Amino acid sequence: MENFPTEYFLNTTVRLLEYIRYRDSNYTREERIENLHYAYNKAAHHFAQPRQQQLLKVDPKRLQASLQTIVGMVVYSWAKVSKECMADLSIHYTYTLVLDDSKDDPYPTMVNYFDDLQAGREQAHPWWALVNEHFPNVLRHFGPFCSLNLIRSTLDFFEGCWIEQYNFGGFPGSHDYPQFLRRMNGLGHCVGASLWPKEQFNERSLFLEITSAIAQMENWMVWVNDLMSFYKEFDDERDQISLVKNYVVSDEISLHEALEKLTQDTLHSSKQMVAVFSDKDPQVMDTIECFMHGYVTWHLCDRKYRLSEIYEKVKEEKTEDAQKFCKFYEQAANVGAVSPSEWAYPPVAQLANV
Ligand SMILES: [Mg+2]
Repeated sequence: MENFPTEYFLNTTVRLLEYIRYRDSNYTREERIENLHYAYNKAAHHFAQPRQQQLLKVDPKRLQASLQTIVGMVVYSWAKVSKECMADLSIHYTYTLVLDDSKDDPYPTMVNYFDDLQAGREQAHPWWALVNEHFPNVLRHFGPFCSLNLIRSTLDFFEGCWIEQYNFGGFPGSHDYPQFLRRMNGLGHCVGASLWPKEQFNERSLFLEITSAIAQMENWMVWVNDLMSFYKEFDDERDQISLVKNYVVSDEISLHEALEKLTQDTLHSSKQMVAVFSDKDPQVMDTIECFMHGYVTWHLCDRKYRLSEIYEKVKEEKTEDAQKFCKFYEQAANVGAVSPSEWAYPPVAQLANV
């Protein structure tokens, strides 16, 4: 397919939004902006500190771009958590996003990882040094079980990045590779457990639902992301590996077949998500429904995924899908589309220079 599956894409997206029950929220734009700025402001000051500035080797521009995409992701999806929680999660997920930027071999700095860890010595790898120092600010919002999940997933993520450094799409015939890697760097368990602050949820009382939420949320979150990202990544000769591209290489199937597989998982995942949590604790179903919706809004509104382009193409096309799509889009935009100038300021560099 030298061309983007525009039709096919539009279809599944609508089906997906329908399945999850994509609709309006009592989360106003004035509320969204309130939070966006709160989160961004705390994070910005954090990354602007000299220590963070030294140890984190990231280009100023990308750091700004990353922080902004992450604050957005967090505020729009963790709708029911506190302002401080959105902020702290924003800092954590910004660190993770930034690590996918390093080309640097982890190996030499990981040689004494466990011995330093057990001894309480600052880690050799600067990233760990920063993240582990910051971690308590995130972990304070959760109980021990949810905390353990955040810790593991982040550790899993670190290995994932390491593996990704080899741009390996898996050996042909290695069917278990693709999902193995995707889970490794999807932060699924991190996301899943960070949805339940101990301030508004009892980890022990809701242990079974939380666990189930983590288990199911992990795959939904990553597959929805892989799907929504399929468009930007299509003509990106720079991005060589991805769940879909890897299915292709490892499963030895066509890109169509691979994209096919993703869609079946995504939709089935959606259907089962609702099936399971509808009749459960209302507060749980609420956090979950909001995350799914917010997560979708975010993808549709953040420039990174460039979905606006797909809009301004089928904008006046008159097929069923086409319209149901554009309708959903505009819905998002209403509370989603927000000029950065309304919340993301001043730039991190400016704060860093002061
Ligand atoms: Mg990729």
